[PDB]
Amino acid sequence: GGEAKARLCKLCGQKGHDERSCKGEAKQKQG
Ligand SMILES: [Zn+2]
Repeated sequence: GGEAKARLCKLCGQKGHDERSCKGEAKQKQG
């Protein structure tokens, strides 16, 4: 069941949530 317009997570690749809501804030630093 599901009456909502939303595609699978682009970072998790699962059904239920999305990348926009997924925590996509990683530390991008050289070291
Ligand atoms: Zn995700």
